Amino acid sequence: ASMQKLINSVQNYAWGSKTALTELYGIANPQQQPMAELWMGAHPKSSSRITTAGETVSLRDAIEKNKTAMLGEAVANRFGELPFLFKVLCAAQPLSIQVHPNKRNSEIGFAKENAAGIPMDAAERNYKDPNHKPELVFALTPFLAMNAFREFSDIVSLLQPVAGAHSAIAHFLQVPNAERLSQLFASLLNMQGEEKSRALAVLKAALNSQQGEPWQTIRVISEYYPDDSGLFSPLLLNVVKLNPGEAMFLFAETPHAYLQGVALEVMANSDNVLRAGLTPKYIDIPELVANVKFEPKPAGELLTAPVKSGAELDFPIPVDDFAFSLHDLALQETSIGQHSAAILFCVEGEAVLRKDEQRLVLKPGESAFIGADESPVNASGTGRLARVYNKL
Ligand SMILES: [Zn+2]
Repeated sequence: ASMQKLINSVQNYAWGSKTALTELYGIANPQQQPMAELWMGAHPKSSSRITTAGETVSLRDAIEKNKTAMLGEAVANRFGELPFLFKVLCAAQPLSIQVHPNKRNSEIGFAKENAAGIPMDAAERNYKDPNHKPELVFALTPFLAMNAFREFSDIVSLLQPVAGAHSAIAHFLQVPNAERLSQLFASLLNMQGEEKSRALAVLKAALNSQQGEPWQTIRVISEYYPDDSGLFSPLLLNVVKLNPGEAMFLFAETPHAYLQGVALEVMANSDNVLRAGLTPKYIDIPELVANVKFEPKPAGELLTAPVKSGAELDFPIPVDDFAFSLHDLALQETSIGQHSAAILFCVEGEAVLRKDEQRLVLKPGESAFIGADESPVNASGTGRLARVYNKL
């Protein structure tokens, strides 16, 4: 069929919302499982599925038999597969701080782990691609997060109340530069026993005499990671609240975290992750440090600025891998065309999609796959349609 309603995986990771997807989209959850992620794509560990005409088949399997017709010649020749995973994330808990290594260091890490024969899907495994994979997050409900290091004077101002927590903090305050920020970071991560509890106790005292942000975020996080050096991170990293509709592109070598809410996320199937706190897992600190750019990002540069053309709101991404756009539906049809495969996801309202004689309804939280050889489709309705595709 021209258009293909997707049967999508729900990953029930422990940190998921028992309710969000049900509330938002009317997805059934009788057993009240935590629903962390809704997957839309062709990931080899849990592909989306389509219905033959009336049996269900893997979308990954269907692409593989029909690569050029389904992906477009461009995508088939650049990547050889669907180059994106599209997700709905429901953080009912705050998640680990993460860094994605750059291209050079990803190749090395990918090769190091492969030389040691670590299976691609082991917990030990941190590098699943030789490349640096980009990542876009797009807020569906108010979405709390950290992203990148704050401006140095901003960090100074935030550390003053906790100056006595660790000498590495005092060191930074004296000369607040990139180098000492690096030593401060590593030092917090490596605190042990009574050194760590000493620093935690200073921070806790502070929480009792400081108001608003990012103190309030630390208070929230501490309910889940009360014994984590990561509690110091909102003093170092930018605490952002995305409103519905806003987006952030996550650069390499830049610590970030998802703390609360529901969001769309676009990524590769395979990425590389170094953990930088808010985790019980062991961290290789020198490696982490070697993969971090200790460079402030001013607040005004956090959100990717969309570009509106007609009914199309594009979110420009400095990568060839995937593109992201939001389409305002109206009752009069507009044309949604691309040179590649595309996944269409109704954000809100309701979409009618038309292809010649075929028509297909998406209520909020539902998605269809459009093979390259089937563009364009006509869309009408109310609310908003989200599209992941490829511009090449
Ligand atoms: Zn990430």
